Amino acid sequence: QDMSPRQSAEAFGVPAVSSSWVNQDGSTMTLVFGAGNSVSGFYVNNAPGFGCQGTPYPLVGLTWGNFIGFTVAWDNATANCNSVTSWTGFAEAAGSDVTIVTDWNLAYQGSSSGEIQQGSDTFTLVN
Amino acid sequence: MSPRQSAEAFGVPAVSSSWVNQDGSTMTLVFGAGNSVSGFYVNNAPGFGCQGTPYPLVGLTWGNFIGFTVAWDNATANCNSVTSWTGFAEAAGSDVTIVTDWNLAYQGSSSGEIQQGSDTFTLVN
Ligand SMILES: O=C(O)CCCC[C@@H]1SC[C@@H]2NC(=O)N[C@@H]21
Ligand SMILES: O=C(O)CCCC[C@@H]1SC[C@@H]2NC(=O)N[C@@H]21
Repeated sequence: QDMSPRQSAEAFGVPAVSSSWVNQDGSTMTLVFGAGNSVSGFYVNNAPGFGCQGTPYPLVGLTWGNFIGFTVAWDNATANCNSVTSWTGFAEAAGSDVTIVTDWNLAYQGSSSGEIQQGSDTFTLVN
Repeated sequence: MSPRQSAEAFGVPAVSSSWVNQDGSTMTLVFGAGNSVSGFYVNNAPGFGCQGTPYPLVGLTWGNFIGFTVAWDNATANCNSVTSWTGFAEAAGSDVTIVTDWNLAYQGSSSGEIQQGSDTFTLVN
């Protein structure tokens, strides 16, 4: 009874195993549903006031039904920001549209030691 | 890039380690290649579903920072929900602590909802 990649994507609300998304600040990501409830893809940060802008970072997560969680560690061949974000949220479908409402936490280096900042991102499915 | 070096940079001198949070929930973390973490999580927190049965976790680390997710589906119980934790490790002598915040996305009273909280994990060994 392992959910197929296509069954996992359809339970999320999208017709295809891969799907591309944009948030309110214009960051983009692509999500790929796999076996074992897996989520893979990449994330492109375009939000102002943050580093590691404009290049893809690996993303990994899990999904069940219309719920999802995924993490991005901010290191790639181009730039490092010494930080990690996780998003968690839920998809809503309407007509031909899909939205993911998420909250996120971002661990980063504090003064003395680590801190966790928070926020919210809403992603829309790029048709 | 090596699993042991990734584990050591997190603060733990083993690729496989076992942790417990303030509410008795447990997890095993396995550091793999390229920042990967994999393992299992057992929820023993009062006031939640899906208690006492292991769920897969996946995530990533950089240095002493970590993020990971658990989908609340397995052969024993399904809670139709997902949690992600994000936070940082701190190492005091032989003890190591992970300070995290989490979000649990679930089917709420009448629509999806996201509940927030904080877990601190200590190394069991
Ligand atoms: O500045 C950093 O430490 C790394 C980049 C973080 C970008 C954050 S992740 C949450 C939020 N949503 C985005 O689309 N970008 C920011
Ligand atoms: O009730 C559910 O929908 C699934 C179980 C949720 C358990 C949550 S996850 C965050 C918090 N920390 C724990 O150890 N357990 C609860």
